[PDB]
Amino acid sequence: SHSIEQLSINTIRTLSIDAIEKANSGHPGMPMGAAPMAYTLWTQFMKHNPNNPTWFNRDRFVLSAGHGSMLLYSLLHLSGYDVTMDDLKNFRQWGSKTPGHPEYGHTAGVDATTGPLGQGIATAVGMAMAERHLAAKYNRDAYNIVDHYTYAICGDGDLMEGVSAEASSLAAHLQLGRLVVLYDSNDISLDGDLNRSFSESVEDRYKAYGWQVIRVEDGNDIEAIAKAIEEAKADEKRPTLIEVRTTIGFGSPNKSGKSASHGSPLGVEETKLTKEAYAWTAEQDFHVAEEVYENFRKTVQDVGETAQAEWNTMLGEYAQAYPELANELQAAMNGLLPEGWEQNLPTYELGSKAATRNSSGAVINAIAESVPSFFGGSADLAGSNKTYMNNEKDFTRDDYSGKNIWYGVREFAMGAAMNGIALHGGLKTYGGTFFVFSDYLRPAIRLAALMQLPVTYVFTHDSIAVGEDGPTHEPIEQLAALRAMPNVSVIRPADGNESVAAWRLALESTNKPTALVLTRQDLPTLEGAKDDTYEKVAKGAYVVSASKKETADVILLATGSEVSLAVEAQKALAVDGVDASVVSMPSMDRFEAQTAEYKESVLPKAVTKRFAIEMGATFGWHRYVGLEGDVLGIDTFGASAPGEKIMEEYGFTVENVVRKVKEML
Amino acid sequence: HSIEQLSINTIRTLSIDAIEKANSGHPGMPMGAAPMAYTLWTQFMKHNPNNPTWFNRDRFVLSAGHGSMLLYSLLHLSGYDVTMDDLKNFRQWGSKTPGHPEYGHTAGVDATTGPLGQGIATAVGMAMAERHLAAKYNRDAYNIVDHYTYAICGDGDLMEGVSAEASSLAAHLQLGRLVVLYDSNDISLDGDLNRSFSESVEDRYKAYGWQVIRVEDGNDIEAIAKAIEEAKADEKRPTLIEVRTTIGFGSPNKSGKSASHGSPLGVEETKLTKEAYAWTAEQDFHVAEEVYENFRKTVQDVGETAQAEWNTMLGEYAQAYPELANELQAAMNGLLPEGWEQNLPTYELGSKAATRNSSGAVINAIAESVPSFFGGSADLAGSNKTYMNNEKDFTRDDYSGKNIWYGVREFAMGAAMNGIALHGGLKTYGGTFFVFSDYLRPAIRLAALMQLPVTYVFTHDSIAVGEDGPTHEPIEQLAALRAMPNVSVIRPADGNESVAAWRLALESTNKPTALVLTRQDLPTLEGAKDDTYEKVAKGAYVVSASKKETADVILLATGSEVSLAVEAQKALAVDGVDASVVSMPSMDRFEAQTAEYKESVLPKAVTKRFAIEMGATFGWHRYVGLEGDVLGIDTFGASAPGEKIMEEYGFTVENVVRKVKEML
Ligand SMILES: Cc1ncc(C[n+]2csc(CCOP(=O)(O)OP(=O)(O)O)c2C)c(N)n1
Ligand SMILES: Cc1ncc(C[n+]2csc(CCOP(=O)(O)OP(=O)(O)O)c2C)c(N)n1
Ligand SMILES: [Mg+2]
Repeated sequence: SHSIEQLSINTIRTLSIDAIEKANSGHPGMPMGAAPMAYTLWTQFMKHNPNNPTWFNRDRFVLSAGHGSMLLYSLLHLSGYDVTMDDLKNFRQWGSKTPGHPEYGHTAGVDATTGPLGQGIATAVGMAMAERHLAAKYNRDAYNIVDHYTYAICGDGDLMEGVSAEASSLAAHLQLGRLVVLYDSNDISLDGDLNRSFSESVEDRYKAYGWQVIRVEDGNDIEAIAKAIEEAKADEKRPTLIEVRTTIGFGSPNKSGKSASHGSPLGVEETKLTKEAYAWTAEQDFHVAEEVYENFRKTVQDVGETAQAEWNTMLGEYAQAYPELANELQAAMNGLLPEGWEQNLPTYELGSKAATRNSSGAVINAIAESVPSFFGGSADLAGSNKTYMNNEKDFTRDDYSGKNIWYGVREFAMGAAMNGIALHGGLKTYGGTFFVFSDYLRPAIRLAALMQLPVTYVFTHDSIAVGEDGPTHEPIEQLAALRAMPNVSVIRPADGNESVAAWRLALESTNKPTALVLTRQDLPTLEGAKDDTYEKVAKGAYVVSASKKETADVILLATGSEVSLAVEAQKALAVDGVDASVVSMPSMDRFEAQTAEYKESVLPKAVTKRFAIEMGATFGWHRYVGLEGDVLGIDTFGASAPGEKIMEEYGFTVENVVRKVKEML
Repeated sequence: HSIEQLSINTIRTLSIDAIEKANSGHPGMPMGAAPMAYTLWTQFMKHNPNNPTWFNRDRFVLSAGHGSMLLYSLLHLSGYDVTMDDLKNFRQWGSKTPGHPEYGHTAGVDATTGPLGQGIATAVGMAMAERHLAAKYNRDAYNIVDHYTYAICGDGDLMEGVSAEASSLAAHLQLGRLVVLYDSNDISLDGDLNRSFSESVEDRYKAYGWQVIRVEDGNDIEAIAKAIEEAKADEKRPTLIEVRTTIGFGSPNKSGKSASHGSPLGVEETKLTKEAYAWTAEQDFHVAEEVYENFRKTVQDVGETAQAEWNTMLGEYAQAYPELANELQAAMNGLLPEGWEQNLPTYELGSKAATRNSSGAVINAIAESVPSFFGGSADLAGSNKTYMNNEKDFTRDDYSGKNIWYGVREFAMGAAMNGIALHGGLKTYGGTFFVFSDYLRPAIRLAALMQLPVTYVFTHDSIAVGEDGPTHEPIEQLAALRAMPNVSVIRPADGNESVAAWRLALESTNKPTALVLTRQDLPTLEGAKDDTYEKVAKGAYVVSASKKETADVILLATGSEVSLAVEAQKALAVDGVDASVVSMPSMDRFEAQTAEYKESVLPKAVTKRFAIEMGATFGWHRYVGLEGDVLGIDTFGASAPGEKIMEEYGFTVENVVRKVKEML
């Protein structure tokens, strides 16, 4: 065809190919197969403004098949987003705006970081949830202030991953009809023909969840794809999967339809044969005709600027009609917590006892009253995790204004949805499960950390104290596994007051996820934690119980439920003439950020007798106790028995702490 | 009423009484599932309570692990080594009846469960092993390996992504000997299933390619028996039998409510329930002799007979195929063939190899010399170098193939590997990029807990991966596994270390081994060349000695950073600093050595210690102490040629030297 549409589509293909050739690295097959569908979505259906890529009401887009990144970068560049030709010529290079997989925060117009398969779809589900929640909270009368779609492109690999199955079940249950996923269905995986590992009916599975499924038989037919997208948008009650049958590496005589086109450059000669197949006559690489830029200018820039202008005008009128509502929305879009929200938070008195899951619950209910942007839930453990907002309604297909989310037994989808909710903007979000099952959502926590998303995890039942449910349900290594990960704050509060401070720090976060590690069992309120708690916990470690002498005989370090044990041990040590300091370390990461002077004041370099106590793996503790110190931890799995019995047998008693401290002196 | 109904109500009352006594546990599912489970156990399953490890028994996985009293009741009543006193010690310290089923702890328990989703996926792995072994060993009418794999699961299992992955895989492989009974009761832990779950499970399973059979009344054992018969008759598709039950059936006030899921019924409710069953036994934990006799006839005698017939056939088979039979006997016992290691490669000085490639060379050497080897990759065979080039693919058309194509299903691969190892007869491995070890982490955890000697081939271990960028570059993955109890983590420094590491992985009997391997070529190290197996077996060793008996500094490194450390040693010597270099391929193996050995490697008198590893610094202070330092990476990576990232992140001789001098 000689149409401008076909030329634009082939420009996307050749730009992707040429950038991959020049990098000598990347994935050309999918941009070649998927260019027509993506072009159709991008220029004929999506509402977006290249000049304002963070427009709050733009249609969102997730490239779940992140390896196809050049498809996205081509579209951004061609459309007038701030991705330049020189940027494309630096694909996969040090410090470029065009990294091998899409990275939120590094490239204008990229809505989510993808690459790990499956998560893109689950993240988009979260964005769609956020859109409906915000629309229900803020829209009034004729002011459809929040009103947009959520689009994704995925491939076969995405649909094999369990996290996409979870997310797709959840999305159908919530009737998220503004979620539309285009599935690049090309019968090919990295290792070879898809039929060597996969033969299910994706269409029937999705209908079984409750999705609308539309098939496009010829992926090069943009009229068919446009009809499908129009059909998807007219269905209001079901999320839609459009299965678009394409040829991977379309155009390549020798690589099309083969896994060879998936994951490395076509090569010099194959590239020429491919351009020949496209009737692409340009002799120079990275060629774009001005009329292609003009095509995108009319269909994307002009349309998106008009849409944004009309939205801005409406927002002005909305703000006149509903000043307080509009003001709350502006604050939420900007991630601002209401002045004084924290004055609402609880305080635990001396001589009181409370599990930190319960103080966490009390805090969640205090936040729900004072922070209108709060939105979250649990993976089918609301009662156990204590995450429920008792004065709020449930988020359901029938009431999107409800704040309580029922994720079901879907930890990984929850973790990814939370990222989508945070990416959308407007909401402060959290999700709960047992700490032991944090492992189920680990890859999504890793994406939150990389994307710098201030989500909050409520991880309860943090130790062998869990008791009867046994070793499959008792965390051991989970703390270390999170503490080692870049850009994740891990806070394990020692009592009710430390937990209030920990939640405060989680809610105030702007650039990193925060994992709150909480007990099933009641903890006593600590005298040393009671005053100035927020400032103490903010330091990460502090002296919870001072020694009598300026220079201690020994320093006891402990976290969470072990701080009370360490304090009891300090008392018993003092009877025997050993003068111990006790340090509560609710957060190693926050402590490490403190000044050398502060750290020296808590852990003086002159005191080398140091004993750490924590019901979790010993891994990582020698950073603080050193070669001459010691650690009472747990480096085996747990047991099935009443929790107090296990704790006793595993050595978490005053008598045992005292003995081990003396052996070390 | 019938002896069947009596036996069933006995299962129900024993479960309730044991949970009452423990004041802990989940009674609802035992109550609802007792009839279906009784039917399976006594009418279809072939098993010998007297010999619970019989190699050709039908395997059983209670995927809904919280219903554990259901299993303990059946085991006890059937004559397995689970006593009445054991039942009376449900959930107590040291008992044989822990809150969730624990393989290796309790006679007759085939798999540890509790983490939802994984039971089903583990069962898929057991089914794969059964067909692979059948294809390899059966000849003519000697069906030596010929049994079923059954599981019971609930709604929670079927919401988890891992069960979805595993079911897609099981249908693709046409595992018709896998039969899953789905206790479908409309309730999850937090209340009505319809608060979070409304999909058609039956239609989803049909879409995968499973046979699906509905039983409308979970109390109708004749209908349940018909469904299982129909399941067994269908040889090409795995079967899901959706059994519609009432959770906590029999309880006037808790039946059909989440209230019966996870707490004891309570004293008063237990009476009302027992009244509902027309159960008139005045004493707790009561079993009529006629119930024991029912199980003796339908389970013990049947299973004894089946095992004896199997023994007879095995003997006859061995006369016709002595080599095969000897091989099977050794494999069932986890024995590796005498001299199998003579076959392994050796890397000469002056040669270069990526450790993924040396791993692939070893994989192909093992395939030749160890007949029990069986494994694959999660759609990364080409990149992980896991493929056995002289072997066929494991498919629906040829179960004898050794190369498994797991597809993009890391978690199900991990759980399937556990099932393969549980079955017995096979040494198994699975590969993916190390960065995606995170996707199968909960299955690694169950391998460690169950003590299964599976092997993970984790390639592309660091920022050296390069252009694919930070989502594909491991940072914290080493620490995250090193911290886990009972997991061996080995990061070989060159081709020879990798050969030794594979040998240690294959020889394992009681813990999983993670092999951490490079995309990029590494040089062969002089100090690793001789006695490599014994050196790597120690976990850490001096790869390049200092000149003096007491070094000025110790450089510690692992994997790809050992060559850098040796280079740095050379540079330091020129400036009058005498360094010792220690290669630490495995922290866990070093930790297991004597204090005497450790002192020989990291003498306490040398406190100037500097560790180098392209990963998180977390954990290194165990070795470098408060006075030492570490050059690691505590941020995410970047998209660029791998050598550029390595330079920018400070992994150069010049920077190592600079920093070492700084702490002197
Ligand atoms: C969780 C995860 N596992 C494995 C991979 C490696 N990987 C990237 S693409 C792919 C298979 C190709 O998927 P598909 O989208 O079907 O390929 P296409 O036809 O789109 O090129 C694999 C195994 C990954 N990126 N993420
Ligand atoms: C991975 C994981 N997440 C969460 C849990 C906690 N949990 C156990 S059962 C359950 C609800 C599942 O209900 P189902 O298995 O259908 O119970 P039934 O009605 O069969 O008793 C939850 C959230 C778990 N065991 N594993
Ligand atoms: Mg594909």
